[PDB]
Amino acid sequence: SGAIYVGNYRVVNRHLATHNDWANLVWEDSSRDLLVSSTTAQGCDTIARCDCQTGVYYCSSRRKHYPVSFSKPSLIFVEASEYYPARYQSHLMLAVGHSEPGDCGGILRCQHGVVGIVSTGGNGLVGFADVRDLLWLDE
Ligand SMILES: COc1cccc(Cl)c1CC(=O)N1C[C@H](C(N)=O)C[C@H](C(=O)NC2CC2)C1
Ligand SMILES: [Zn+2]
Repeated sequence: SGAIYVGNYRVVNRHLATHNDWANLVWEDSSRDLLVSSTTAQGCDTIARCDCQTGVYYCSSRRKHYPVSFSKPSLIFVEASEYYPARYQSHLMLAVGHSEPGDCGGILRCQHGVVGIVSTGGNGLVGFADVRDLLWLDE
């Protein structure tokens, strides 16, 4: 679990969105595993606007942050799950690192701010849903 709080927006994994997130829906994209809902309180985070390929992510299954090298946002085949059929997930960045299903929502950050959130993983891999292209989050 985990979310990004920027301005009056809350960004979460679409598969983990609550009834309240859907009741206050701003935007969602099943192909990216992202959902954005509106909030009444001002958010704590800054979004990176960069092309960094190194950063640090929080891994809740180890209670630790790990430094990673990650690929550029791209279309990656993701296996079938309880929430989605076998499909290509877009704007996904892969890295070598530990992750478990419950790590989804852990934030990936670089020196410029929030890059994305954990969305996929397996066998010593971790995938992050990019948010740097969502310029409207800053206004
Ligand atoms: C960090 O995730 C993992 C890490 C290690 C191994 C594995 Cl199988 C995962 C899990 C993974 O890849 N998905 C990705 C998927 C998607 N974004 O399309 C959403 C999936 C889902 O339905 N989760 C709910 C709790 C059961 C979980
Ligand atoms: Zn950066």
